[PDB]
Amino acid sequence: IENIGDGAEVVKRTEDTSSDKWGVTQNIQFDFVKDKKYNKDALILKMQGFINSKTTYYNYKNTDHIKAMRWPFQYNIGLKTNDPNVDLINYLPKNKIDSVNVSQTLGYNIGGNFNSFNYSKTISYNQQNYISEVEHQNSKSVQWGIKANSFITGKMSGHDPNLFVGYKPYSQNPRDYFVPDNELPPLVHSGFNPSFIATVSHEKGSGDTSEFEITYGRNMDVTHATRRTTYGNSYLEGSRIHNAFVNRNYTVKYEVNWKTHEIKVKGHN
Amino acid sequence: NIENIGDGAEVVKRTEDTSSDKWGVTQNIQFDFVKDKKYNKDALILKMQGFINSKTTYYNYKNTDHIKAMRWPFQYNIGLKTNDPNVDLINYLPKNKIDSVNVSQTLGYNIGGNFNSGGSFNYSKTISYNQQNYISEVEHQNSKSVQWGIKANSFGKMSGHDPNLFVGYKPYSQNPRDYFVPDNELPPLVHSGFNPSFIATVSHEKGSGDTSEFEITYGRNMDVTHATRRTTHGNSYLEGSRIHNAFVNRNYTVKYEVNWKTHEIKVKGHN
Amino acid sequence: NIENIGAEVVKRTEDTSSDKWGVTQNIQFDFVKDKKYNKDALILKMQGFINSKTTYYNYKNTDHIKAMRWPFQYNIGLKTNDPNVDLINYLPKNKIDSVNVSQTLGYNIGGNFNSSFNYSKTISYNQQNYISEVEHQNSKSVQWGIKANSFITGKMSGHDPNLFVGYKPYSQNPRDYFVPDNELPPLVHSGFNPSFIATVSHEKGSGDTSEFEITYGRNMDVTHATRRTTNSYLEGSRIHNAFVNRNYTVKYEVNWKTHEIKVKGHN
Amino acid sequence: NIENIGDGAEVVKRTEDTSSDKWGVTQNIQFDFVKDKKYNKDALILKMQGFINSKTTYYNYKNTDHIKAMRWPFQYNIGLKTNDPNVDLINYLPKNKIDSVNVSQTLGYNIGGNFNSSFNYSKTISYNQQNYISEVEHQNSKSVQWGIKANSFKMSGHDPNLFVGYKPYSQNPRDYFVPDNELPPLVHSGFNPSFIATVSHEKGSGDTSEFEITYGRNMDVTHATRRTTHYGNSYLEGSRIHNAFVNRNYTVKYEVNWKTHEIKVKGHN
Repeated sequence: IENIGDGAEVVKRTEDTSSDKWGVTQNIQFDFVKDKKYNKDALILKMQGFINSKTTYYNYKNTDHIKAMRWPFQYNIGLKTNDPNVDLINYLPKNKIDSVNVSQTLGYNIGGNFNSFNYSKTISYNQQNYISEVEHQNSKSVQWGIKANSFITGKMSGHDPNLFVGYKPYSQNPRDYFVPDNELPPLVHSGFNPSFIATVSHEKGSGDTSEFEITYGRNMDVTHATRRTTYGNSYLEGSRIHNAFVNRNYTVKYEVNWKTHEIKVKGHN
Repeated sequence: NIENIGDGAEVVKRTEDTSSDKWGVTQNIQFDFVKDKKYNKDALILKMQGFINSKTTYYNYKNTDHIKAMRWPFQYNIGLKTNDPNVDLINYLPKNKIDSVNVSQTLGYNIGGNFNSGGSFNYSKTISYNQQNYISEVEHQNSKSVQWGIKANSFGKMSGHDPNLFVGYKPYSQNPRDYFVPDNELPPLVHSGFNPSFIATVSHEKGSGDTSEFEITYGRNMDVTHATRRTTHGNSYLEGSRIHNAFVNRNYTVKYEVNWKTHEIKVKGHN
Repeated sequence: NIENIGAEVVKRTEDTSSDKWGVTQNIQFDFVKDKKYNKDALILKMQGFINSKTTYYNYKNTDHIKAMRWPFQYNIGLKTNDPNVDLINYLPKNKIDSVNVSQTLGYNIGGNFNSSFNYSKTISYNQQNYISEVEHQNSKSVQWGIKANSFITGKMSGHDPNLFVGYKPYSQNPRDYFVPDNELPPLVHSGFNPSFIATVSHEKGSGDTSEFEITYGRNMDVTHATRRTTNSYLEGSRIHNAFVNRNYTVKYEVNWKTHEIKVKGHN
Repeated sequence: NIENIGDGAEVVKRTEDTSSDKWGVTQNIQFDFVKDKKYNKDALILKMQGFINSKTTYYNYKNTDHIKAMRWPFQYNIGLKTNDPNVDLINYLPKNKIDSVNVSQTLGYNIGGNFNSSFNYSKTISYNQQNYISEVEHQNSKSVQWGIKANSFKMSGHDPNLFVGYKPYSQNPRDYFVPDNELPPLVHSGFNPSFIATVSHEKGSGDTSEFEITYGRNMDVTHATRRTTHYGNSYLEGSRIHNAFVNRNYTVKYEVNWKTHEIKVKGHN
């Protein structure tokens, strides 16, 4: 509990949920804004945690010269509620952004005014080579996509068939058919450390509970590197299956109590 | 009537005019549906006009001849609401607190579901109303509604809360009207009524249902000013006292059902 | 002209035009008077009009090459030299290509600007086919560029050599060598009606006066349409940035004490 | 020393340590120049550390034996400013009102002139302020001044009886006030500042800028007066002289060279 002014106060709550099935950890912060001078209950949701890239390398069937790399072309971050009295009033990042680092602040001033300060929260996350953009949003939900944008190798786009293709056509090790980790962005060799914010208002006295579903996941692409022999000189050529495995998402359902400020994990997949 | 607004987009127009003697309110509503093959949702621009009688009255206080009353509209209410979860409020005018004698704004629409307020627009809609001595501001709003309040603001200078506001000059008259200032000294919103001109724009997710109910409310909050005769140690004068928010939400509410496919408008009911 | 918002906003205004540059600067100076704010605040709403000055003419003494000089970009800038003044906000802040640009600046007692308020100021302008973006800004200035962006003819960028090229290769009228007005966006056939905001703070008591220079202008491109005989037709070439910074600058002096505005000069 | 933080970006480090026996304060400043071709401005991150003695003293009131005094630091002052018009203050930490016992935050930098409050370069602050509260008292494009004042001890830092002792007949003024073991470090010892401010400078506009850094205190005086309900039964009552000694500060002027990176101490008071 933090006093941020006369009559104003922020009740803070948190929840940590992880899944070995999806390779994801959801660290959610629930900051309730109790302000006598605000005609609505307000909750600031800061969504952090980790989404494993689950990048995998493997031989293609029983061949010797075709090997594969399954990697995250896009990371999914989503928040929604079905509570009729709940409205999504702001979210960060709001616009398309490609900065290696995404740092933004949300400010709050007594009287019920947010500025996307008596209280303030911030988000900070890296997306090297990737780009963030809200794919969908309305009064009940917001969905972000953080996808493969541009790579420096010349320069390559996230759709280039030869993206990530390696330099050892004769190696029998699948990992060698693709570029080494030191040449890959963190979102590919390790994963994504999301930092997002969503503020929702709730009509005072319309009901003590609201359920929010927060989804973290990824869409995987498959890059096949095939050995081509010239002069005898050999090299690897890439081909791709785009959106090979989409929406591999971890979803958690949280029920918040506006009166008591209790947080309850209703379920997850 | 249907209007071509360019680029395979059009606007279907509908209007409903409902009046209530009980409330002394006339709701003249315009329904403009925006059909844009380039906008992934249905859209409707609602323009709310009509009239709300001030219903200002004067009367004597019980069993006395030196205390008289003026019951008048301290605030006019204009509200729009819907319970359709498939509908989201896009915009509304006026959006911010505004005290100018005349409120004139424009709603513009550009292909692609682009609405803006404050020949470049594919379609436009305007609002215009007077509120001399009053001030407009949104009382409450969310994804499903918007409520405006047009209240007594400033009238030497006097605020809408000054207890001596409107106190007259005839302390010996038996006519309650003589205890308050003459009509020529009252702004139109007090001696006659209010001529609202508001707009709200909403979107509707397609294929989610062909119907939505919208509840539009027009009304007033009345204050009572009591003028009491006072006499010095021989001349007499009147002194005011107030019962603020004496009669709140004296409103006329009409429930309109809209059909997003046929663009039919039906009055489901009213109070 | 004073609005009560224990705080108030003192409103002032100036209108200055130039037949030399074909510009009218309509500036609103809203002084924020709030005891709970440790600084003087001035909200500048910059409106007016910048004539497009689009012109059509023959190229030298030929009869088959005609030209169109038009505004590739409109310039809007604000700057102050007063070291006690800081530009604290401005709208629009980010790059935007919306046909219409409308935003609001909210103010709440205590020196809280949201780029429900005690006072608000809004901006609204149309820029069909053009795009707005801040080219430079610091604590003392801010400069906007509203340039030719994308056009639906197919589609052409603001840099396409054939943009605006007409349909009448044999007409002797230079206007006919280019598309008619109905096919032209307002920023080309008429001009620009700016609506920009900038809020500046001034250190209390450090000096009763501050000078602000506001610049409205345009950068002009020239498109030459040359008749080519195949049925004949017109082909376009371009001199980009043919006439840059044709700007009208007006210097305004403000008095934080009396709220008196003075036009100290202009070009 | 010099450090590489990325392609075409490095950080030049310089330090200065100046003390004043008179003011009882030491300024340990860190000057990190950020050189990045991907950034069109000269940047400097200043980390201000050192020590400010509380200079807490105890004494008797003139010609009396029942009124004694405690002169202590109600607030510590930390400030930085410059007169160079080519310099703009871009960030400072801590930025918002904060009362946590410890204050730890980080300033992250990313190539291209990107500051965050994961990074090509990083700088952090950490200081304790038990019983006190930090807040920026004034700031603009040329300066920032922090105030670290007495907040809560249960009574406020404005309570006239704050620190009043228990020995109403002792002849030692120290005995008229609570013992050190009952006082927070910022009162009986001093303050260990840890603040950061980042400024920019338009390249080629000048090679030098003068920066004045200020460390000091605002002292309050608490007078404890013996009160006697009846012969032999007494206690001490406090009264305050708030803002008794304001701006008891040690100000040093540092001239930095944006090209050569040399730091010069032009002077101090």
